[PDB]
Amino acid sequence: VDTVTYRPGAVILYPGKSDMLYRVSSGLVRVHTMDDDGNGLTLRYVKPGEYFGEEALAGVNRAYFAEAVTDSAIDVINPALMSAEDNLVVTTHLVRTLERAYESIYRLVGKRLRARIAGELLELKDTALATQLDSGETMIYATHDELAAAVGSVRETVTKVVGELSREGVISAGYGKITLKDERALATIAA
Amino acid sequence: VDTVTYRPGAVILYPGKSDMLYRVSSGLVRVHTMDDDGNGLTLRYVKPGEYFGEEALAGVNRAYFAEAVTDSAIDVINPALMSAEDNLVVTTHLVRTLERAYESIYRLVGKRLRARIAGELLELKDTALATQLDSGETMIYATHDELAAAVGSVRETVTKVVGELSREGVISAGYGKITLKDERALATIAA
Ligand SMILES: [K+]
Ligand SMILES: [K+]
Ligand SMILES: [K+]
Ligand SMILES: [K+]
Ligand SMILES: [K+]
Ligand SMILES: [K+]
Repeated sequence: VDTVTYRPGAVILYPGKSDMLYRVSSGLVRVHTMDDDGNGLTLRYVKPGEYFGEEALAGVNRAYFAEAVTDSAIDVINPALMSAEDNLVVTTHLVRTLERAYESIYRLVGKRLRARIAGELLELKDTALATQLDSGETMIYATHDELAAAVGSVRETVTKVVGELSREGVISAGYGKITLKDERALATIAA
Repeated sequence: VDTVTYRPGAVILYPGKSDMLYRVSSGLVRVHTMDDDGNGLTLRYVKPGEYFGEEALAGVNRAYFAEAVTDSAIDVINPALMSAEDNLVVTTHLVRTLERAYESIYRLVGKRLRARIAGELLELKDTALATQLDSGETMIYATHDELAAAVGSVRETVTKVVGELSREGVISAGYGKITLKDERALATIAA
């Protein structure tokens, strides 16, 4: 139906009653909440082609926020107007999204923070937060606070681990930027 | 289509290629995996009326196990044979299941173990693991190892917390059984 643009950091959906279905056409969206200390917790990143606000399909309310991470173009969809073919597409996306939620759970319980940090950097490599340097390396735009929210940690501990991974030579750390110097080694650490 | 019965502890689905869609008609199923130490991790309990094995809809493989917790009757469904009306039902269930996955994440990151244990007992109150004593209290059949897998902890720490909640007078602990003596107080602890 209609496409709306949002600037970085703008809220798309607040917790409350459901309404329409949304799809990322371009950019990057973050579904998140707050913990009991006010610290953020990212539930998932939503890449182009992926849907959010699906609670509209079930009429259930939404308990999360959705915000634009980068400049983003979002398509707004009416669930009733959708055709059966489109419904199959959304269903396929939901299955994949639930599979990613279960992987997030497994990793929260079963992986050390360095493994979670390494996996998250590789995930962000295929998003709008990533750019290719002249060296050919991938650089990710993320602060240590944004990483902490994505892996369920706190800034201070993420900073320590970024320091360790820099000393191991697998990343080069910057100011709100992290260059992936050895993506094979990152995959090994992440597993 | 067809309905199959499984005894307690029997494996319904192994990790591998997807096939059919499954629904619990009676009983209780557990979707789970193993961590890096061999310890179990429950992803969710599946109650009567709820679906599992949805990866069949998307043709993706399954990375989890599904097992019968109690004596259970499971309906096997062919995704292609399904009608559009049935597809809407499964889609609604998926949305709710994803909402429960996100709540699981939030609680793993943001809640202390006593809060997670208390919330889980109240969740199991409406399952086949629950029975009503003559006193009117609800009793749950669960070992401390089964609780640890449901809240992402280890047995030894769950045992300590069960001891604390017993001394606070909110449960009465038994051998593979826990009686909910004060469900209001449990809800307060869980929040
Ligand atoms: K750790
Ligand atoms: K930073
Ligand atoms: K390592
Ligand atoms: K704790
Ligand atoms: K026990
Ligand atoms: K408390």
